[PDB]
Amino acid sequence: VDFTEGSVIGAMAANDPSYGDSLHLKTMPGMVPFAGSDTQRSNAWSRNANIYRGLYGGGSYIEGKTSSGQYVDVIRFSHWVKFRMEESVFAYMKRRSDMGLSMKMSDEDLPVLKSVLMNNPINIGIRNGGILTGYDTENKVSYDPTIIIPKRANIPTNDLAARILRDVKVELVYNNSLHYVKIRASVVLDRP
Amino acid sequence: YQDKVVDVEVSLGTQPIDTVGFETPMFLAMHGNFPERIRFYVSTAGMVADGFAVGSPAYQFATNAFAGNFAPQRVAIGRMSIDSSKVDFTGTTNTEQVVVNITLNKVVKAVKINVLGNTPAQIATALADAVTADADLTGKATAVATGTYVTVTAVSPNVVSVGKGAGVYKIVNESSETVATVLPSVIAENHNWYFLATEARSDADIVAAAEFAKANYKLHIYNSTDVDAYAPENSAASVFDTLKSLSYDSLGTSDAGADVDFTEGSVIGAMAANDPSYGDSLHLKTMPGMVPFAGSDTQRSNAWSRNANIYRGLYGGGSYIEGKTSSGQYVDVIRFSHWVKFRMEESVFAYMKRRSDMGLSMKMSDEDLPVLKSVLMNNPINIGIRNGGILTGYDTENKVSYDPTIIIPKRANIPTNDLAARILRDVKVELVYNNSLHYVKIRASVVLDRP
Amino acid sequence: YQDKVVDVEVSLGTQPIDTVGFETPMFLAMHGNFPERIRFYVSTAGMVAD
Amino acid sequence: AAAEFAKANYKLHIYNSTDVDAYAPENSAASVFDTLKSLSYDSLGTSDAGAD
Amino acid sequence: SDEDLPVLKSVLMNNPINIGIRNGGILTGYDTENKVSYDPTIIIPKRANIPTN
Amino acid sequence: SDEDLPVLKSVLMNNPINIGIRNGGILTGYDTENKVSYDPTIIIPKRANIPTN
Repeated sequence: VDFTEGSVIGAMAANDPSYGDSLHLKTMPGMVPFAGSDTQRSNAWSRNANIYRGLYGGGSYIEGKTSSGQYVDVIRFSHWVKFRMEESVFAYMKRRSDMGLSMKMSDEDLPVLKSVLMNNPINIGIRNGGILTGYDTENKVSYDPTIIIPKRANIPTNDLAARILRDVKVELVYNNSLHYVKIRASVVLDRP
Repeated sequence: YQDKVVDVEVSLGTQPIDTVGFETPMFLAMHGNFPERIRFYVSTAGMVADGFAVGSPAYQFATNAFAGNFAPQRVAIGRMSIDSSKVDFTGTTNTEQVVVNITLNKVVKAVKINVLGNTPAQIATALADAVTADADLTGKATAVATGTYVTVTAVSPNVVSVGKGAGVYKIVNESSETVATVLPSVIAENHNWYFLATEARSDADIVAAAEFAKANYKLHIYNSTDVDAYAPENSAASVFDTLKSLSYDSLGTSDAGADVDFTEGSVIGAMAANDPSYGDSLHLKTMPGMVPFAGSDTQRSNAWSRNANIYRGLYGGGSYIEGKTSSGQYVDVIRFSHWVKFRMEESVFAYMKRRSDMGLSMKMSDEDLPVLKSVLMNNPINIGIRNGGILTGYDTENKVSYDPTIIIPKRANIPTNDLAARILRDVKVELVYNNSLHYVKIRASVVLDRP
Repeated sequence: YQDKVVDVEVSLGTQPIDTVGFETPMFLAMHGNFPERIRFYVSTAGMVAD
Repeated sequence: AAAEFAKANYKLHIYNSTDVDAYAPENSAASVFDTLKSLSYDSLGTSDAGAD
Repeated sequence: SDEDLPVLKSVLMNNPINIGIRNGGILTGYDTENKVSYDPTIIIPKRANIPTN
Repeated sequence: SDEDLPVLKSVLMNNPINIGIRNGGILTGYDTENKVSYDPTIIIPKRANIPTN
């Protein structure tokens, strides 16, 4: 009747993927709160059919799940990172090549790619909170992004002849937003 | 491509949120004055407008509730279908003008009977004759005398309300419904009340009310004239014993006028306007409208054994004794627990929603989870501490700490599947309630010298 | 599946417990003044009433 | 329609109504006010007798 | 706001309380020997202490 | 609570004890030579010392 599809888009369209902001509780002007019993709300959730439910008077979305089960924001972030690594690397190569001085496959020049990737996608994600970072002192786990680039001596000779580098690897830790909370309280009269 | 030289986003994180209020009581009366199931009133003058007869059960409850020191801002009245009103003189003795107030279609009249020594049957017959001989009641109401009581019925669609005047007697109303079958509709229509009181006086009506009140986070209050309330220690026959055996949480008291004045309102009027954050017990608060308990020492112990609270006179004045539910715990503890539960839930949800309305949603990282600590420390816990409800401080001598403690896990400790589902579980909190003082004992001594 | 955005449990560890008291004596007299088997008094004026 | 247009184009909508249902019991959910609240639109409304 | 809530103190200090004090209805003054204070006191919270809701 | 129980000390010090001292019924003062104290003493336990029941 109203094609509320627009309402769903209107809540996340202008929010850049770098934030990783889920659709959990964002209000959706134009949509009517779901009316149904408890059983229906579980039946719909079982099929990943998202539901707009009213809470504390107001109307709030419930969750963003695709048909495959993964949250929408993860998919959006993956597309964003893929495209803006591709574009960044290609643009850097072209801009160097337009001044002579082309990129050269030597130990003294390959590490430059690390700065380029650390700039643009990864740093933008970190500053906006999309990508987790930091080191835990107690559990001794590291969350910082890591980039691996081989040295010239490790590249097979035929790859040097064809001028093709393959084995670049990267790792990221996405920052999951919070959806549900459970609390345990207690009341006591004294303490040993 | 872009279409604006300058673009500005604006997001408002000021969304209000619905909240629960622990003030407004309810009284579930029998009548047909209004069609809906609940009505709210701010004074008895409003009730008299709708056609409630002066001295009627609802009017008595409202007056007692409003007369208190901490009277609630406004009270709510239920509705059950009325069938007939029963006026009982059984076991009573009268010597002066007996007066009964009858209100019909917003018309007020007072029936007067001149009692000489007349037996109850004579008074009942005279009242029936007087009612039947009234010009404005023929064809609208009917009264039939029998035994020691007179039954009054309204000819539909007329509305009749009966209330007390001078004299010794009681009003009993029948109904084609029952509290158990009526309560769900009332709560369905409007859920803005916390104290539940009922006009139905007999046993099962109280048991069902207590069960429903416990199920839906409401506090049940009732009074009873059962002489068995203070029977010997082995009676195990009054309503109080049955409620205690079931471990239900209801507040009960033994009073003589509970079937005449419905003093339930008086009990509510002493704590209704006092916020739960104070944890102020009902021990010594005076209760206008209640008559001090009259009985021997044995009866005062028998009643206390069953958790049937007693209103006792002391040093001339009248003071309540203690607030104990049927389960043995003090009422203020229950009220405080409900308050803290609801205003932690609301606070956390409101914070999450307000953050989520500006993007920047809450994220499960070590640099953002501790924020929950500030939110909980604000609102419930700090409000409790400032008002004295929650104990705080550190003892230097015994080296015990009384401050509230909050525990929140780090990201590395959360299981991976919980991260995938985005669900945090193991938050824990501890509080030390501040017990008020009920009894004191002192040892004095007189000496002539000291080594 | 879960049905609440926030859920809170509250438990009360303030349950009182019955206790014995080593004060009140008993005197087992012979009479028929009252029907029950025991009566408590706080003064002789109460006894004279019965 | 006026409320939707006002929200779309950064205008503030103001209206009055004599609907007796505006203050019906808590479960009426039949007046214009209920419909507007359900849609989360931003309009200012008031109940008055002379609005018509 | 913290810069405007304290105004309520002046309003209450005027009208009821001051009228009572001047007419003798309300006690006031400080005792030097026993060090007890009889003056009226008014408490108003700051903005930071009010719960967000 | 530890911050409110000591109030009982002021109440008892007022009314009976102080009235007795002022009227001479109750002895008071400290002897410098024999080092004996005659002042009334009041003892009140702290919360931590009260049994839980």
